[PDB]
Amino acid sequence: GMRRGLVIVGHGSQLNHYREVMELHRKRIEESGAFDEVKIAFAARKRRPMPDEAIREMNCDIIYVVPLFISYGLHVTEDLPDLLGFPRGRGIKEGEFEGKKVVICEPIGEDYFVTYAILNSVFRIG
Amino acid sequence: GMRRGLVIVGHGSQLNHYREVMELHRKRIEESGAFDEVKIAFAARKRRPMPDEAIREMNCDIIYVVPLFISYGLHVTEDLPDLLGFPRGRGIKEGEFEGKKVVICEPIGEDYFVTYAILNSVFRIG
Repeated sequence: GMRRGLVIVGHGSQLNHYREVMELHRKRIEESGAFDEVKIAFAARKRRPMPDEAIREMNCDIIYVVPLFISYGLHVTEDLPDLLGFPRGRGIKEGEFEGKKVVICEPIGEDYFVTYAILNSVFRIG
Repeated sequence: GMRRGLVIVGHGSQLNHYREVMELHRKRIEESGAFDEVKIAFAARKRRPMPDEAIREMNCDIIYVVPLFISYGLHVTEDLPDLLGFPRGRGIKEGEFEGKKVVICEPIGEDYFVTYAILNSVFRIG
């Protein structure tokens, strides 16, 4: 019967446009219907919600956690897994949090879609 | 007769995987043939090359400068234009540097391709 959620995870920036860009993706994805619930969270102290707080609040059966990061920085290999009780390091990680299935995905930076975002900053199609 | 170049501009991170991701995009784009010359540069003191140094070295007639940034941080609205002698703030900027036509493009963060990079971290197509 699986309800599927997505948590998009950023860093500690409190620049207003950073928050607005995270929300822009979250809203676009929510509207798409690709998932049952889409939330943003931050892998940083004194920011809210943190990824553990966001997953606790979500009633989905399986939750994918995507690091909105260009590179494998310490937020991705250490902080985000520590906060969720998951193994440190790189790669996809499957596990549980409070009975919920959770899959921590890879950061987005090496995707061909980031290569194409770079080209589209020039081409401006769409 | 225009030779066209691309400079992909990052921040001051010296994490090795950050450098490797910038090179990954640079190489993919070079191989594509989309431009005559593709270089990386960094909008940060004590990093090399800076965007002014990279544009001086390039013999292209027109050079597009793409900020590999999620948001309009100070690197994008202040540092990168200061280094090139261009107006501060947001948006596309057309101008010259040492006789070369230079267009500073918008950061990549709001592109639909970043939305799709986020989905593809889940879907892993390709």
